Amino acid sequence: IFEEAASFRSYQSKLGRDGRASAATATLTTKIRIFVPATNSPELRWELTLFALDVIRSPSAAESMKVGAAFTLISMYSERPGALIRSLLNDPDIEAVIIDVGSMVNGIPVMERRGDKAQEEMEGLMRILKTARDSSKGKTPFVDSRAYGLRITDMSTLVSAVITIEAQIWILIAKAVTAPDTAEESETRRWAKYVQQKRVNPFFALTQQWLTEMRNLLSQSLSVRKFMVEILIEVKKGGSAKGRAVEIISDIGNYVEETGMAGFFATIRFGLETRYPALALNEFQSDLNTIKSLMLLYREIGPRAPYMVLLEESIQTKFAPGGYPLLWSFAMGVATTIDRSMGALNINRGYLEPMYFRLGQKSARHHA
Amino acid sequence: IFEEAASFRSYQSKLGRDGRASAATATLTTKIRIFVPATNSPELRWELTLFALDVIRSPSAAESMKVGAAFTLISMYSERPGALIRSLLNDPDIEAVIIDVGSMVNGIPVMERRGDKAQEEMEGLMRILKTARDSSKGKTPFVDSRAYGLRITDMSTLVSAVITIEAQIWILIAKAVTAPDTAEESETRRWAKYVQQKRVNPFFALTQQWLTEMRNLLSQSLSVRKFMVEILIEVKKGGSAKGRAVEIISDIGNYVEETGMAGFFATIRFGLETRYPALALNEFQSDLNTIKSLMLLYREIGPRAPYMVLLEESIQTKFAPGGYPLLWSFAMGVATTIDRSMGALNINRGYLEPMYFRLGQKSARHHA
Amino acid sequence: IFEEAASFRSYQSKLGRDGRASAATATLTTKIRIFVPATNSPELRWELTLFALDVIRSPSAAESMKVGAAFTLISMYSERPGALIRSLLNDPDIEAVIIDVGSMVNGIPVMERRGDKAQEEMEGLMRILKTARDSSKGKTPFVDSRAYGLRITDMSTLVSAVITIEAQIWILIAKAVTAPDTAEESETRRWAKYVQQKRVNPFFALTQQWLTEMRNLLSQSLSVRKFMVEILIEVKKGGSAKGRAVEIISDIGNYVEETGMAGFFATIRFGLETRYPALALNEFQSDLNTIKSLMLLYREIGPRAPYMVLLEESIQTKFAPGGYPLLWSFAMGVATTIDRSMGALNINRGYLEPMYFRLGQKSARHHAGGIDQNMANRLGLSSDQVAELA
Amino acid sequence: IFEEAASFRSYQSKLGRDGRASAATATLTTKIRIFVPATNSPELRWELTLFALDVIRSPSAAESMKVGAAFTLISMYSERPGALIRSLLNDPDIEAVIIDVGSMVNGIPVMERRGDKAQEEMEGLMRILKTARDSSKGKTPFVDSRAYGLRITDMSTLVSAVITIEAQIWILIAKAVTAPDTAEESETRRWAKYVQQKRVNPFFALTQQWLTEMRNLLSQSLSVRKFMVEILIEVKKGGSAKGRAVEIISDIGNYVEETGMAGFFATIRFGLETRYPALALNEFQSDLNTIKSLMLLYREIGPRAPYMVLLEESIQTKFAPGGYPLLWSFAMGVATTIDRSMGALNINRGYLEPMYFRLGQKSARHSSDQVAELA
Amino acid sequence: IFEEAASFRSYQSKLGRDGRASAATATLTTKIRIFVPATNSPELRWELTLFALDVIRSPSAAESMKVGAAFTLISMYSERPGALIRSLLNDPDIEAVIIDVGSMVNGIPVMERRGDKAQEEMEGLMRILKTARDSSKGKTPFVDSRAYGLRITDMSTLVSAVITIEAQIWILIAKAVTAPDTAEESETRRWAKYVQQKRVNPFFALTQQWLTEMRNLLSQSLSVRKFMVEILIEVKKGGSAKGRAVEIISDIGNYVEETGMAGFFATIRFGLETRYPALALNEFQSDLNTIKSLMLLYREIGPRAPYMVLLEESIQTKFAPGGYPLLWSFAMGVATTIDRSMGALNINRGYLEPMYFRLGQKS
Repeated sequence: IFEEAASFRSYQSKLGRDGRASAATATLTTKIRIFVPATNSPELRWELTLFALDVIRSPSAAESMKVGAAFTLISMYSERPGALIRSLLNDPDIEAVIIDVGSMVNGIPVMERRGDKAQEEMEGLMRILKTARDSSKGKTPFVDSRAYGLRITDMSTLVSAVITIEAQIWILIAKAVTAPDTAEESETRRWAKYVQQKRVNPFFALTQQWLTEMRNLLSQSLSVRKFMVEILIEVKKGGSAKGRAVEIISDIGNYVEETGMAGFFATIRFGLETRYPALALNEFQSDLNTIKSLMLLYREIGPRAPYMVLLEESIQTKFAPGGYPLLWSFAMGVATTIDRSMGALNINRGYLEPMYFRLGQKSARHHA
Repeated sequence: IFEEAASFRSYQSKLGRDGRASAATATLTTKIRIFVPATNSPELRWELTLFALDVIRSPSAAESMKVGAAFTLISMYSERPGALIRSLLNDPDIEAVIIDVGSMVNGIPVMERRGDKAQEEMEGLMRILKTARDSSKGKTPFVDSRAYGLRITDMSTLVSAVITIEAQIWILIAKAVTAPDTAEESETRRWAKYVQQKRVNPFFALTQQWLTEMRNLLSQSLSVRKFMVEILIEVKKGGSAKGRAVEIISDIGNYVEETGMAGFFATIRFGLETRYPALALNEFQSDLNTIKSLMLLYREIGPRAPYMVLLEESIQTKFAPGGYPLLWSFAMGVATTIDRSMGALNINRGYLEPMYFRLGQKSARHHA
Repeated sequence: IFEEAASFRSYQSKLGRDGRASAATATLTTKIRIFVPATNSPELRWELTLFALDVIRSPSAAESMKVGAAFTLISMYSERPGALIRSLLNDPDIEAVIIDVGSMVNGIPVMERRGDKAQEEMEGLMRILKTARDSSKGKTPFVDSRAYGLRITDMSTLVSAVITIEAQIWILIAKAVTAPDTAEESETRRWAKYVQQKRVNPFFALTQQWLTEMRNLLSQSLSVRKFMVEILIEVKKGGSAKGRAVEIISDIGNYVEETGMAGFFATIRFGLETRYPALALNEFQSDLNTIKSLMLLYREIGPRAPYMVLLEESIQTKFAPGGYPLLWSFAMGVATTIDRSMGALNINRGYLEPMYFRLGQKSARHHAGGIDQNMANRLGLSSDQVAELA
Repeated sequence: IFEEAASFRSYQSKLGRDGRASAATATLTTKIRIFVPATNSPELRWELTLFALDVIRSPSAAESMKVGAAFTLISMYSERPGALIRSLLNDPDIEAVIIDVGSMVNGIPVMERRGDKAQEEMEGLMRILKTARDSSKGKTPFVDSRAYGLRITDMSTLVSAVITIEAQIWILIAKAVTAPDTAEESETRRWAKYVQQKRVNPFFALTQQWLTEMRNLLSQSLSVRKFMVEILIEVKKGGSAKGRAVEIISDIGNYVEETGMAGFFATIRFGLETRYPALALNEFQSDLNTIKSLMLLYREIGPRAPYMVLLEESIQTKFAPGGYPLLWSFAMGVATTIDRSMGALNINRGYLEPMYFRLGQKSARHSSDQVAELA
Repeated sequence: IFEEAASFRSYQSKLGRDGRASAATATLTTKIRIFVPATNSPELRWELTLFALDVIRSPSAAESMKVGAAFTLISMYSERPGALIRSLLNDPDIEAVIIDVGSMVNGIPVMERRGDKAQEEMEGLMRILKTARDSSKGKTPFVDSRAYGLRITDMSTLVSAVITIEAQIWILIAKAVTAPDTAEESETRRWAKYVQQKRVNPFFALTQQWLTEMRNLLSQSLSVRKFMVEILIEVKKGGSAKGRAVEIISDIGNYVEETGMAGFFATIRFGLETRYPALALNEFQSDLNTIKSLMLLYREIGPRAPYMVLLEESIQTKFAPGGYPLLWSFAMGVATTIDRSMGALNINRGYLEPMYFRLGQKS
């Protein structure tokens, strides 16, 4: 009877989710160049890292170069850096050329191992590097200047440094694509942890200027975030040994998961699991039926679920906490009253339901 | 119905944890040199012991040499020291070249295996040994100097000394990666125990200066901690008799287990097991459901669990006690009020809610 | 009754084949240096091939270097040469250290990976290259000298050339480890084919002097042959498309399979499959029981089978033709008589018994070429006329 | 007993056929540029065909360009030339870049894709075209010169011409990789058929000089032959009507089947199927067991079978006659004696056994039975 | 044992016949204009036939227009012109645009209401019609001039005339694709039949010049032959009686079936069905195995079988006569010797074996 209606709401939520899209939907593929560390020699690897840091730091380089730079920077983990990128990178909008560097013996820029079709390739690179230095007023990637000059020759120092730079990229991801302003407090708090706990070597610390340039790159590029979230999912899975490298990633992961699914979690944690007497009220029924459909839906979205927000994924709109307003308004009213740490999240949405906001507060705070 | 929500919280906690990580994530391996005991002959063991103590004492050796030295020092246990290292040492970031030199013909340093080309190596070793002596202001490994002086000739003296030094490394592990300052109280208390119980031979006693230098090496290197935790898991298993050597390890184990998963056990021991009537109060429900999910999760993570923190194991971040704030602030409020021994641990963290902590105090102290 | 005996012979043959071998049997490993292609751009690839050709040509290079060179030479195929070696190479006597050399701007040798602890590495290379030139009296790898000089700049030229050199390695394998003298006739016969069919690019032809030096390297090094046979097995597996590279390997394979198991195959082809009226002859019955045990054994050995001899695989010894003497002496006697191309094989071996061989000859020849017993019926009524013609 | 041996021969033949080959065996992929028809306009299509004929005629152009040109030439069939290449092309040695022709009304070569980084490419093309004209002493692709000049304005003329050029590609495949000299006799014999049948429009006849230059391109490039054989298999499959274009391909196919497996089929047709009483002779038993193993093997090789030799397919070696000498020599001795058309096959091979072949001959030329005596 | 070989030959012959070809192989589609009778009056139908005869007679029209003209001319059969073309037309190389004329008073070609640029088109048509008349030295569609002027008004006369012209198209198909010259003897022989049987109305007899121009159009166009054979198959099928129009087609069909498969039928009829002592010969045994494989193959090709030649169907090549030469040479030797009508068929192929052919005669 009434059961038909509830089942129908569920039917609508699942309807047409299935099937396989026609290939005509394929968006025009962008050719992106990834310069990638050729061998396990520390001389090449340090210099290539410096090159890549500077590509990203350059004010005059185009977006196409900058994304490729960012891909070099966050592939430095790998024993076979080119293979790591090519094999995990799985996003249709971008078609990769991976270029394995010739020991970077050319000079400031990466040096074409087999020789350029155009000899200016080397110079466009030179202009890019010069403009990078000049526009940044001489500021090298590191905060403390000896590090900018380092020119490393040994594996131990290399890994100390690489782990350190990588960790400083991955600190950013957590906020770069949810609120890239307000970001600094959180990302410094996470940095302090990794350094204090001796996971990464602070002698190699990367400058606010480099970090802001990378944070902005993350905010403004989907294609970068696609590769990042691919890796973030891959290393979240168990069934493998990890070195210091994968360990830092996994550590960052514990901040990164669930991020930008705030509302879905907040109604589950506060209000639903809170089970305040007010949950029995007739008005809530529609909201409860909503959440049920949401939980089953969340299951169906599957492996990408811990990173929906970062992926910009379509499904996430349905999850948007704005979807279940009565329950949500009450869920904030409880949450903000009961947890002193909560409520520092800005919840000024027009979707707040006054009755539930006053009633959630009145349940949690002045009802025992 | 409401059961779905609780099951969903559990689902989130386990979601995508499963499966086996793609091989592209395999990190660039660092090559590390380990000198090994070529023989069961006392001359070599005492000379290799002195060599190894000095490698670790050296200002002149690089970190890559120092880790390998630490591995020599804490593999002295084995009947076949090279087999012990090769068979237990099993983390991908650091790849061992273990060369057992048997002659020890050359002097203070190990003998160059091939000849002419080894000449640079032997003088590198000489520099390392000189710098060790000089930088330590003449203080040898042992606290009372005749011991550094004694060239051991008897199995009995050897084992007395080796067991003594090994115990002094294992006393460090317990705090090196949980609180590397503040350590002294605990590490002295454990020293007193082994000596008073007549397990370790005080003629061999190792100097605070050398122990601090090695404790810091352990704190700052993952590769050493990986070998230590390999041994710590292996000797935690039953199904074997242990001789003096394995027995000292196992004894240390009883301090080392659970260490730096402090928060997790504290909610279980205090607050949860204590079952104050106050546990029935509305607000807590969600937190209790949380802890349940955590406990079952902890179980599922399995063999590594007694040393997760020391292993930097990522899974552990999720488990971290800051995760369940209401229940935790109340598990402490109780703990600090009811147990005179508790509260000596510094618990000044940002997730504390004073109201909930006081409710904990008010439950445990002024309600019975 | 008698069945017990036959089953017992089979039991002896399979006894102790089973189990997994105790670790103490693991042989003392040789460390070898393998330079591999760090990149996909010809400039490097042509120069590295010249380096490697010269490593193998050198009078002054150590065997340890030469093995490693041969591995470089026969890995030029790969999209990722280092991965091809590391992933297929699975033999316990030899442990490879592989550094993919990029620059190779040193000259004749590679460029030292991390920089050399001694610059003498580069001078060792220089000595190797000088000694190569000098000892060869200036005769270069290729038969027409222009080729030896020619700096290669494009993928197309590179693949044309690499295919050419690789094929010249794989032409050797077929005889290097069965009969490394007498070799020239066969290896030229196979070369003629590939060139006439336009599969392999004659501009890159390699000199008799170079080919003999490489043939000898193959004969005298086991570790090389192990890698070759490993690749030869691996790419022989079906369920894949093949490009020019894999195709030349597979083509060589048709000469390489069964090779140096001559005796086993010859008894099968000649005598046995021929089903001459003499099979029932009591003298051979145990011989036949022997061969049956052999055939079932061969099946059981499995994966290595078409190349047992080249692999030096022990079980091969049992299969060796001396083992079934009566049947073999008769399988030859028939074979020599009946098949015009055969018999050019030297079979002056201790297992051949004149009386039984003469029986093979006469029984086949006087039989009018296996007319002693024909198995074919139901084709129709027997032609007496046809029998007389035979 | 004896049965074990026969089963064992079969086991050896199929041993190691199984499994999936390790990826390390992948050979270094060559980047090849294919200019392909951009739009459905006969103006562009005629001109681009002339360009492509000339790319293949050019003396100074690299093999990499020439293969890509040949792929343009034999993708003229398709409504969408780029899609035809991408969808049929499945051969690992070559990685294609499809430069979709941008109208290319710019002259002899392609138009520069987005404005060239180096316009030397259009000038490289100009050099290629000049050298082509000059080296060929002014002979244009078509044999009667008006055709070489003629700009094409309607689809009708376009299809007439394209069918004509394509047929000239497909007449080559029959001998390109099986007898790359001496080809003329056969290729002319097949030309006569298509013209006499009025299937392809002789106004667009292509010059012997252009046809020999394309025949040689086929002989010397594997990558080309791979694509040809891929298309030849794909269009052979049924479940569709074919009109004139695909029908010319398919028609050529019926000559092209089994090609360069001559000896294998010949033992089946002549000797074996012929079942002369002499087939019962005892010596042959091992040969018969051989043929049986071959036939079952052939079955196992499956879809590529009609073109094994042309595809350079490895298995082909095993299939080669010479693998069954006695049966083969007997098969020939009969064949040459009984069939007037045979014997034009070149039988100078070592695997031939004179004595046994003289037996094949002697067998072949030797309830009334009166009729047989009379004839 | 030997049976495996025979089975294997059959396997080879059928191997890879299966499956459905990837769509990208679809050949570049040609747009063809068919002007078609708009409404059901004999007035329009007569005039439009005159128009169409002249379109095909014109020296000035392009081949693409000429094919489309021929399609107009041989779609006159249908009760509903547009529907007849759209529903039978099933050949992928050609994409038809149908134009239904509004009682075209324009002249030889259609009237055009598309606009100002189409005024040139109508003058192109005028030039085409003029050049047709002029180049043919005044010879109109019919042999006897009154027919060229006729302008019939009523259904009975219309169908009499249309069936007459259409029968003159259908007499051609019999030799168009199998001997396009030397055609006259056969096409006249079929003409004699239809006139003597009173099926076709001789006042409307069509001129040798027009018939040769249509014969040539059939020979030189695949696209046209595809439509012809589509209609020829469709009207051959049952589930309905056929009156005069379809009946004439079907009558012609009895000459048209098996055409250009001469060799195949001849081996079956002569030699095989005849069970000569020659069946005994061992040497010709394989040939037998060949024919068996062929017959089973023929079955598998299915619905198009009686018209493979006309359709240019590739699988047809396999079916070819000299594919099974020994048996064919003997089948010819028997056929030419025993049947007075045979032997007038040209059998001068390189496939013929004189010894075996003589054995066939000697038999």
